[PDB]
Amino acid sequence: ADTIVAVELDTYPNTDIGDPSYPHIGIDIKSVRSKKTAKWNMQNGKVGTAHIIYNSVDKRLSAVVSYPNADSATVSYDVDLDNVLPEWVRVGLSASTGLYKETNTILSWSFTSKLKSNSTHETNALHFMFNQFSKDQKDLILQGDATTGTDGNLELTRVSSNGSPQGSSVGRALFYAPVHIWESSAVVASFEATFTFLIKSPDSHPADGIAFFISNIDSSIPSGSTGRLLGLFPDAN
Amino acid sequence: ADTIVAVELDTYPNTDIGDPSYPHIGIDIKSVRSKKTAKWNMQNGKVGTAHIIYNSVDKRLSAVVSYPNADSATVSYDVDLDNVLPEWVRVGLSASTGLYKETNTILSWSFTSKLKSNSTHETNALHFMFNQFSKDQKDLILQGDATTGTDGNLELTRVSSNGSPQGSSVGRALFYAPVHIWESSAVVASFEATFTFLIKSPDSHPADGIAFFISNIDSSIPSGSTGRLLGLFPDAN
Ligand SMILES: [Ca+2]
Ligand SMILES: [Ca+2]
Ligand SMILES: [Mn+2]
Ligand SMILES: [Mn+2]
Repeated sequence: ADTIVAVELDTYPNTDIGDPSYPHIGIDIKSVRSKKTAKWNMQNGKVGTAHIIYNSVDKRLSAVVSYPNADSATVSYDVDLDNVLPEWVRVGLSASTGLYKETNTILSWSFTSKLKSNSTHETNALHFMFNQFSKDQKDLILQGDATTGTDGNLELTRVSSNGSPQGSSVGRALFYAPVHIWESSAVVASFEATFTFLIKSPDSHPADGIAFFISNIDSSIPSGSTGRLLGLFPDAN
Repeated sequence: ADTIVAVELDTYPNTDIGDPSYPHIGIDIKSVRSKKTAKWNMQNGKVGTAHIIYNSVDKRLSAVVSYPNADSATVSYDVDLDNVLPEWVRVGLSASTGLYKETNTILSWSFTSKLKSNSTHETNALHFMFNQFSKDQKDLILQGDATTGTDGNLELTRVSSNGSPQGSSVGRALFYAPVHIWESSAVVASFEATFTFLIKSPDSHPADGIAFFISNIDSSIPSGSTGRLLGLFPDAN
C-alpha cells in the first residue's frame, strides 16, 4: 500500500469507522481513523482557508481551518515523520463524494519545505504558489476526476456543466517535484501549506471531504477509495 | 529540435564560430552564437557566483558573474520571451569539455519564477534552493556525465578520484518540475537564478564552459554537443 500522512477536512460523519458525530478536521497517520480530531463548523457555499505546519523542532503537525468573521477549528499531533514516511515524498490535495456529494473546489494552494543539515547549517528549500489554475497545468499530476481551468480553479471531484457536484467521485492533484522530507532522525524538514476551498452542496448532508496529504512519490488513488476513504486509503482500518 | 535560451560562462574562445578571442559571458537565443557578450576574467580554482535576472516589464535578460575581491562581468539583452520559448519549460545547468578540460563543479543553485495573471491579477510562483546536492537527488534530472553528492556538490562534467577533469565530457541537471514562463498575451513570468561554481584546470587553456539554460520540457543533450556546443546545441548555426 501507500504510506499516507494527511490533514482531512471531513464533511460527513462516518460514526461506524470512528469519526465523531459532526463535521471535523483530523490528522491521519497511515489510517483514515484520525489520530486527533476537532469539531469543524463547515459553512456550505463559503470560501474557507486551511493552514498546515510541520515544525521539525517539536516534530508537531498542526492545522487551522477558518472562514472570514468566524472562529477557527484546530488540531495538532506529535509525529516523527522520519519514522513514518519515506525520505522522498509527493504532496497533494485529495477529495471524494459517495452517496452524498459536494463541490471540492480549490481556489489557491501554496507549499514551502525547508531541510537544514546540522553539519552545514545551510538549507535546501522548495516553494510553489497557485493563485490560479490553468487548463493544461503541467506542474500538477491530476488523478481520477480532478480537472483544472474552470474559472481558474482546481475541481478535485466531478461537477456537471450546470454546477452540480456528482456522487461516487474521487480526484487528487500532486505537485510534480518530489520533496525531501528527512535525511536522518536528527535532520527533518519543516513545511507549511495553505489552500483556499469552496465546499457547496445542494444536499442537507454534504460529503465526503478534502485532504492535504504527503505520500510515497508513486502514490495512486487506491481501488474503492471513494466516499469516506477520501481517495487516500484502501480500507477503513 | 529543442528551443534553448541560455546564459553562458564560456571559458574557451571558439573564434571560427562567433566567440570573442577571450573568455566571455553571453546571452544565447536559440544559437551558440551569442546575441550579446562581455569579457570575463575567469579565475582558475576559485569559487564564483552567477546571478541571472529576467524582468517581464523591461523585457530584459541580465547576468552578473563575479569573484571575491575582483570585478563583475555583466551582460544584457532586451528579448520578448513569449516570442521564443514554449508556454512551459524546464530550467537547468549544462557544461562540456572537449580537447581541453576543466572541473564544472556547482556548489549551490537557486531559482525563482513569478507570473502575474491579467483577468484576476494574482501571481503563481516556483522557487527552489540547493545549498548541497545528495547522491540520489529526486528533484533533479541528471543527463550525460552529470553526478551529485561528491563533496555535497553537482559535478556537471566527468572528474577522476584525484580531482582531474576529463575531456570529451558533457552533462546537465534540470529541475524536475516544469515552469510556466508566459500566458497568451504579454503576460510573461519574471525569473531569477543564482549558482556558485568552481571551474579548475591543470592547463592554462581551460574548456569549455557552464551555462544556465531554459528548454522545452522534453529537452535532452543534442548528439555531438561536447566541447564548444556546451551540451545545449546540435550545430553551430
Ligand atoms: Ca467521514
Ligand atoms: Ca567557446
Ligand atoms: Mn474523519
Ligand atoms: Mn561563446
